Amino acid sequence: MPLSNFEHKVITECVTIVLGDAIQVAKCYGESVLVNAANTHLKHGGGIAGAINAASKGAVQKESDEYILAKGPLQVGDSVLLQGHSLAKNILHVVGPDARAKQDVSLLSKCYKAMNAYPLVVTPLVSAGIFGVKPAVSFDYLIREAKTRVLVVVNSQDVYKSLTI
Ligand SMILES: Nc1ncnc2c1ncn2[C@@H]1O[C@H](COP(=O)(O)OP(=O)(O)OC[C@H]2O[C@@H](O)[C@H](O)[C@@H]2O)[C@@H](O)[C@H]1O
Repeated sequence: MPLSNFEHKVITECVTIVLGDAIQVAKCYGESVLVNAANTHLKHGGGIAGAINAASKGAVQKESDEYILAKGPLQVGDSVLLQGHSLAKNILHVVGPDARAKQDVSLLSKCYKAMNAYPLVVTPLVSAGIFGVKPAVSFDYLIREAKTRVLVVVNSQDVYKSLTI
């Protein structure tokens, strides 16, 4: 019943697409890992990264800064599991390829594979906004790689229906 107050559709045995705010979906599941669509330096912009940071009152950005000081920047396709900040059990910061920077879009395979370590994942379509990848392409990589329970959350009905037609 958590998904009763969201428009949703089962796509595969692993993957369900959901209309809404990924942050609000993750909050319905205590055991969820929320995916952040990040960049290599975890400097969070106006996309879901900014929404996540704002919800955490800046704690996520500060935590990110400390991680990057200690370990250096992530490579495209990499991820790091950090604190949930009461948004989820944990937040998995994933670095999708940036198509505007002519990066290799197939690195989305590595992004989504990283999610399989967790029993329940709530994720946006990585790279499908500021990083300029078509939502259908990001979606196709997700369903190729998914081997755990994934709620893929899109905040646009246009996007939702384009992927459920
Ligand atoms: N709360 C949300 N819930 C669900 N989907 C969302 C949400 N917020 C944004 N989206 C949608 O998730 C998709 C991924 O959006 P982005 O946040 O723009 O992610 P990405 O394309 O990977 O760009 C990453 C870059 O944006 C910066 O915010 C981030 O710091 C990084 O530099 C897009 O379709 C976006 O519209």
